[PDB]
Amino acid sequence: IKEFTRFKTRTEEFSPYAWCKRMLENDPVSYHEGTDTWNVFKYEDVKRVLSDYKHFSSVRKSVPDKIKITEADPPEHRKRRSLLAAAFTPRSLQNWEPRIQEIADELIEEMDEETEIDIVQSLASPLPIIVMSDLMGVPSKDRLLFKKWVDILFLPFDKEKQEEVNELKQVAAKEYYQYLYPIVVQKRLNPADDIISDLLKAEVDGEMFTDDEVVRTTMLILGAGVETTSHLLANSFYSLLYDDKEVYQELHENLDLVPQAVEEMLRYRFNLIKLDRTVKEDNDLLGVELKEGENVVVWMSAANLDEEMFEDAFTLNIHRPNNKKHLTFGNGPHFCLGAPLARLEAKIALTTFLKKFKHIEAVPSFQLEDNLTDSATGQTLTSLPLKACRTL
Ligand code: HEM
Repeated sequence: IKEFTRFKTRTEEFSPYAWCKRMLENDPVSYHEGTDTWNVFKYEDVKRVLSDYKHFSSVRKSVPDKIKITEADPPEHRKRRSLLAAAFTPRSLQNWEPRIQEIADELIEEMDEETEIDIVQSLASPLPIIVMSDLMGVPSKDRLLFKKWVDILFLPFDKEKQEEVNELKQVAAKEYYQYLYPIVVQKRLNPADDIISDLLKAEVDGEMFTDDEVVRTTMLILGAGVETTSHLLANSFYSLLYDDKEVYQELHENLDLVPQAVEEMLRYRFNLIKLDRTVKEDNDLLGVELKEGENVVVWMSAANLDEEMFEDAFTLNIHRPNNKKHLTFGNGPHFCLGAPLARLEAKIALTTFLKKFKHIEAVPSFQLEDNLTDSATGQTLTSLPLKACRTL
């Protein structure tokens, strides 16, 4: 990432609109000598690379093998995805809503009007983690223990840390495994409505998981869904405090708008997300002769800001007809399997908050350049304080 983007400040990277703008207009398909990648930005072209597995492929450049789902095209992808999709059935999802609600209620009841609330510390970070501990079937008594390891492994470093992180991660990995494996063993014998039990009962094309593979699969799932869901929640409150005064009140008066607002956040405020493909059959299609083996990186963050697809692309507009056509969850066969959940967590989180709080206020003293740390998405809020106002 760093070797191509090169932002002078953390604030530039948290809000990279100008950079996306100028790439979309002045360099929509740029080669980069220093990393040996092509770089695609336009919406129609990004969508073509993500979906056309035949010309652009997910095979490229420990994790079970039968579940390296990202790293396979049709037709062997179908096997890997069906295997994992056993834990993400519409039945489970239906059951998850009330359990996601209770957790949201607990966290929001714990916030008080009188003080400044830190949204990252008190909602954006713990909700995805507490949620995933629940849907996994970790006992509530061990929830805080789970959170300790999930933090370290999966939440964007701490603020000040270095390469002794790699050692801290290695330990958390070892302790997580020690902790979870016996729960997997016990759910093999005595199953319940949770991801672990469903992964154990999964059979697809004569493949079943070992207990060890189930454990490593939960790490995959946490690794896919915690940083990302945390980031969406954080940036959703960021946007409500700084991008448009009125949007909060608007949602407060019409709670049926929350899902649209989530979609507009995925479009406009899920910044720097990108994906990788390798070329497997030569083509123009983009308007440059690409050869097999070259690395195409796509920048969905930018695609989501292409004026061709989105009217007033650089403006937070929750009423824009086609917000939901954003590429933040991908497109084509690899479309985020966790989208239903992620959309669900965000709707519940926001809705529950809006029901308790009529107004929110940004703290004048808040310096955005402090309070940002490096991550897989670019930068990410380590803190976000607000003042809020009870009832209606
Ligand atoms: C805001 C939240 C999230 C975003 C923006 C997001 C985004 C994405 C994107 C862009 C991909 C496509 C990867 C590719 O094409 O190479 C993807 C794949 C995936 N995501 Fe997510 N994700 C989110 C949350 C989750 C959650 C919560 C889970 C699981 C609980 C999850 C599980 C997955 C899985 C398994 C895949 C791979 C599916 C496949 O290759 O067939 N994600 N995600």
